[PDB]
Amino acid sequence: MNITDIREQFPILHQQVNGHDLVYLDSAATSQKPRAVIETLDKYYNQYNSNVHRGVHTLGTRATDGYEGAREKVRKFINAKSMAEIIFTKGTTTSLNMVALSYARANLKPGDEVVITYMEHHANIIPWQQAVKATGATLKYIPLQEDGTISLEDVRETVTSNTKIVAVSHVSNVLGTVNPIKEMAKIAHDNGAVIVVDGAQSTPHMKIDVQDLDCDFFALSSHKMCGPTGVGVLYGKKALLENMEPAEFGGEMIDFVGLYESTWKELPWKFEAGTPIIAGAIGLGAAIDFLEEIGLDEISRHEHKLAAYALERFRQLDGVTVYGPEERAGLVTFNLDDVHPHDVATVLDAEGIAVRAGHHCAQPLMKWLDVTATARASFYLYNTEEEIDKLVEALQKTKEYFTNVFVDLEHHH
Amino acid sequence: MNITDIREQFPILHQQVNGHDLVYLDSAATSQKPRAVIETLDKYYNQYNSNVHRGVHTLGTRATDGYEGAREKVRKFINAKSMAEIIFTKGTTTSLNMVALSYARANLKPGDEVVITYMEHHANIIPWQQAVKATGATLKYIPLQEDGTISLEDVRETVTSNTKIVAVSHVSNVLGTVNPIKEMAKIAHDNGAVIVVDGAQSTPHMKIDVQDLDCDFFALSSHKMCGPTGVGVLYGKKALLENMEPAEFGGEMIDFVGLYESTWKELPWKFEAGTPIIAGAIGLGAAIDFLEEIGLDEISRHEHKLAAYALERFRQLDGVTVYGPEERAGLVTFNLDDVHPHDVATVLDAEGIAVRAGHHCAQPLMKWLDVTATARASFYLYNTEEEIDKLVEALQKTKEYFTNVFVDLEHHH
Ligand SMILES: Cc1ncc(COP(=O)(O)O)c([C@H]2N[C@@H](C(=O)O)CS2)c1O
Ligand SMILES: Cc1ncc(COP(=O)(O)O)c([C@H]2N[C@@H](C(=O)O)CS2)c1O
Repeated sequence: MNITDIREQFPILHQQVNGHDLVYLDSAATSQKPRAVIETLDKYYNQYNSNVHRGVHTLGTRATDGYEGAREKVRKFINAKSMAEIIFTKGTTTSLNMVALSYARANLKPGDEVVITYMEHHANIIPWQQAVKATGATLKYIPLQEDGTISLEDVRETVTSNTKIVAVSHVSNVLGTVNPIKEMAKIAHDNGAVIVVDGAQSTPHMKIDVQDLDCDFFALSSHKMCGPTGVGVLYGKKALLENMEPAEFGGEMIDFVGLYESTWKELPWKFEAGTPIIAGAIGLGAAIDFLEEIGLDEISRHEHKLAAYALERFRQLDGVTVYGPEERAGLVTFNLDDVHPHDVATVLDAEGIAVRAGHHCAQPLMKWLDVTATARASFYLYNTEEEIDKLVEALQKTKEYFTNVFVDLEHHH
Repeated sequence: MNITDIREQFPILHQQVNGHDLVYLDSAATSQKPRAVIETLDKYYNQYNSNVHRGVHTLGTRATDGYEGAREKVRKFINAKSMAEIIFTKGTTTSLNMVALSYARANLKPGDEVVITYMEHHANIIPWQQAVKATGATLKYIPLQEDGTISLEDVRETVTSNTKIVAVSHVSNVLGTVNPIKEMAKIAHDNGAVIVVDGAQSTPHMKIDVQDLDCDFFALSSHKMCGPTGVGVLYGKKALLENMEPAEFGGEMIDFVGLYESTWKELPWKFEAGTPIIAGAIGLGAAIDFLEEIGLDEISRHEHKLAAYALERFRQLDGVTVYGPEERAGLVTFNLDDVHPHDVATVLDAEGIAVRAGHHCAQPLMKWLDVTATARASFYLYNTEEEIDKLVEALQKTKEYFTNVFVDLEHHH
């Protein structure tokens, strides 16, 4: 895996911000795209765009083969058994809402539980809050250990035979924790529950095998894995999708439409109402071809290296706290002792460095961490150790800068 | 309006299919894109892609300004009063389902009516079928006159003081009828109802002014108006959106998230859950800039010319029936007397000509027309009279070809 050659493929990395080379360390907010993906969208709109399915003309057939071809690339990429289990959506958030609408609201009754965890992103909290309110069921939280991991004993304790759904992040977008999904799916199933896995932050960065995980549903976003924005996937075991009703209705997802009643198409098209995200899904297929050619295991190994290097270099800084476990995905969320993380992010952008500040859509987690906000540097296959040196040098300079503003503000007062 | 110069801007038009120049006459299934739109997506992914809102770094701010800037272009384009009334969705079909979920299901009770029409597309039928079934309300249909238009007396008759929602197409994707939306909105409102307008086929082709129409909601698709796929808009009057709950839940559309309860952001972001369709919405803004520079009124006048020319030349063909009224948008749906429309479409694609065959997602309408399927040629700003001559010449050749296959099949038997 050669990082110079990989970087050459991402035009956006080769520019300056505020007079400094860009150092983009915000791929957990979104990833950048290689020329293979952007040129795939260009070739689609330059050469073969047309609406898909019922192909009667040559560009229609080409577009259709492109769109359904990308469906097959996705199925192979996550090791699903069938294309019928691969639904294109506009993103992880929509995929999780479809499960909460079409599965949870159809299957929960008073006394049923949905169990989630304190580290979940909002997209894997609010749909359940709403679905339990709608059905009179109960929402429960699995507690965290003090390093921000989950113990399977806590899982066993929290999940009961009234639990119908466990929903849990594969990888935390804040802590970098990789959760024990395969063993949690066993506990869910032993209790008569399904497990819903939020794979938004795992799928770009590590190999996903839904047969090995034995997850009932798995949601992911293209924009985080070198693909176009506005596109996602919901995977669900075929036997569960077959018994779920559509979450929206329209053209393309019907078989017969009468004045008052309609019947639906087979899977996966039952869940794809209206003209689909044709260019975006084909560009997500090109992203997958791109990542597979590099190797997901090579990408994970590179990120392990960057994360171990980052945590070590963060520990060399005084006055900095890093949240979450030592063993982790390719991101670091942190605070400088005396500086608001928004000011940290603002100053780092003056040195060309892009990180994020805020709650990262995990308010209950920030509460658990006893903070109101954090800063986050997150990595991907185009980032390097030198970029991490630049970050840790700028955090040092940031600390000195703010301690000097303060020291000299109180020689004023 | 110079059609040579406009055609020069659409790379996809300049190729051959089956050894003939392409003649694309299927823009009602989807439109082709000018270089200004494709190069807008390229510049986004080559230069300033980043996740949007809470901008702390320079590419983030640029992406955010791009995305919210396109929101303002849309508001101005349909003459909405406020950006709070412009919601980005993945397409017309999703926009209409959001109204059926968040407005209709919250506001219908037994004895309430939703009134639609026999010419509606499935996307403006099935969400209502489902919403009335969910609430025990009643669905009614406004009848059509024999030329496929709607009479306002029929509207007055069908809409009553129990009607809460009238939902109706601005322009029919099959008949080419332009419905009297402004006068229908008066009748809805006089009866205490809201009107939901499906503008998928009007917005690309004619000026839309939501203040003049006084529609309560209006839905449209980018892919039909020179923009990227996977993107749409729901407009709704601000006072109605303010009282509607979100149709999906997650990050970005909240203000506070506790363990069990959450509060939502203000409009429009209350309705935009998760990372939005950032590239697609910015490319929809570039499509709008493109169409506005040509002039929507100039585009409508060009299509009036093409439609009047087409209907006249179709009447010169023997054995061909055209459905719908003389005064119409830029499309013609038709059947050849003795040939299935799928075979018509297949043969026309052998001569480079792209049209569609099927029910066009309007099964109740095909039933009303007493046919099982139709063929459809549909026009846009890059099509010419010469392309219409090619179509009518190929339909003539198609008729002779099939009458000769038949004549000589029965000199065999
Ligand atoms: C673990 C996890 N789950 C779900 C989501 C929502 O994904 P989206 O619907 O693509 O915005 C995310 C998103 N979080 C945002 C972030 O971490 O900055 C951008 S992707 C995520 O990280
Ligand atoms: C009048 C009318 N209303 C709603 C839709 C659905 O729009 P989409 O959600 O972009 O597929 C359509 C779609 N009909 C398809 C067609 O006519 O071929 C492609 S756009 C439409 O024409």
